[PDB]
Amino acid sequence: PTHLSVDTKFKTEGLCVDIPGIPKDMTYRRLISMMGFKMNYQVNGYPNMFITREEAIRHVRAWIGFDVEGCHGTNLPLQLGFSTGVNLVAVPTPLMYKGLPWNVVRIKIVQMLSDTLKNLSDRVVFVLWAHGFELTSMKYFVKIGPERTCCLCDRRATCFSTASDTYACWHHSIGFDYVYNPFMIDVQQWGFTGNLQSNHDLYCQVHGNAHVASCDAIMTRCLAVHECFVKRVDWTIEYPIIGDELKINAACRKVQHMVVKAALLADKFPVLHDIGNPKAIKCVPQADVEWKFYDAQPCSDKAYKIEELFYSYHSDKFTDGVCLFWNCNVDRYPANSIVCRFDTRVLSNLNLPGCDGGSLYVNKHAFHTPAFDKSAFVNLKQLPFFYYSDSPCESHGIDYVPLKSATCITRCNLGGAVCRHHANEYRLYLDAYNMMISAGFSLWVYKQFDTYNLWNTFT
Ligand SMILES: CN1CCN(C(=O)c2ccc(F)c(F)c2)CC1
Ligand SMILES: [Zn+2]
Ligand SMILES: [Zn+2]
Ligand SMILES: [Zn+2]
Repeated sequence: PTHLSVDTKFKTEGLCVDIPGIPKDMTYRRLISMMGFKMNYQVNGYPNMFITREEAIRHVRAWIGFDVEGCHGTNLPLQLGFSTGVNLVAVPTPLMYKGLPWNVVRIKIVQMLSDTLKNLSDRVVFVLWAHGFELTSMKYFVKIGPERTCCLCDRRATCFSTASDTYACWHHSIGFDYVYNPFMIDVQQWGFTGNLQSNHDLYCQVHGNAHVASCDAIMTRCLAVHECFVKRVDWTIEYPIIGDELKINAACRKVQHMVVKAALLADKFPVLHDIGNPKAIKCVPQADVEWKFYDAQPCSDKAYKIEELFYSYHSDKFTDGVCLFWNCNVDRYPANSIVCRFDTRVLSNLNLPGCDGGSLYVNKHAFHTPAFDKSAFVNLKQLPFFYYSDSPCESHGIDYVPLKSATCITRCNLGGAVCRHHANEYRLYLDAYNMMISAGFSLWVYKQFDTYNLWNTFT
């Protein structure tokens, strides 16, 4: 049990308005044949165009919702909608493109998928709420065969060109006209009562139905994300390295140590309530503070209500000392907090669009995060950048330009001249900090926080 068997049954009830008279009894093997594709008993890495829910989850980065709406098909033009917001009109002769023949529509489809996916995945997964026209339109822009490699590199082939008889990955497909060996999954096979809008609208109020094909495509991928990452959570699945994952995670650990250590030095709280990951470890092991842990897994649906995380009868007096919410998404943080909250609006290769304003952050594991809400931070302020160090000024062991900065909180800067060691360390920390902020993380602190209070930790 690795791939989806072609002899698995496919419910055809969702297809019978576009395809009247369709057999109730149907397998993937028969459906693929009906779509105009011949699989030829091929044992070459592509056993089925359709995939299991588990395989779709492992390839979430490849997901592109796809819907085809009859404009008037063979006699009628088709509207092709994608979860990128694109709408193309194909003639058989929110981006709305006028009616053009399939030979130019297919070139645009290869361009769009390659630009959307080259930095995310090695394939495309067409996410459907299948009614008929999308499955029968695939023959016009999809070619299938054995698994192949790119003509310009070692990556797997995702495109094909009839002009040159060659294959390409998403990075080298300029001028290619066919999508090669795409994958697909029909959300209607998952057991749903009612149409797409009624099921989507149960969990999401951000995507509307402007009665256009790309709207349905967006709603379909959104519903597929809710089922696989919001109401079902599997944090065991590992995902490939596609960007700055390692630098981002390292920066987050450095920033956490720095910020918490400085808060403990400046305000000397007697107790720290660490609320979040049940696997968390003391980020400042040398601090005198009474460190107390509270377990709460990452919320994927709605942000935690502070009343449920805290109240209902632990020091119990969460008002005493400071609360650390490191990636613990709550509706309204208490005033005595140190907070790291992922901004779901961030544009990046790690952050995929999610359900109800939320986003799916994929860095080693998939974490659907609830919508970023500025009101959660009303009792706090934005934590300003600063670098603090009590380590000795000693070079040991990269050229130099004298560093001058009001945010380099060290003994050497206090004594009017930053040493080479704290200047290298300051610049490295500033880079780690910028990496974290650019990845989408936002830092928030109690209003009494003042880096001026750190200078006296040097006597
Ligand atoms: C005389 N000491 C005792 C109390 N003290 C700490 O508790 C402390 C140590 C290291 C840290 F990183 C930190 F955040 C806090 C610093 C001053
Ligand atoms: Zn290539
Ligand atoms: Zn939605
Ligand atoms: Zn120094």
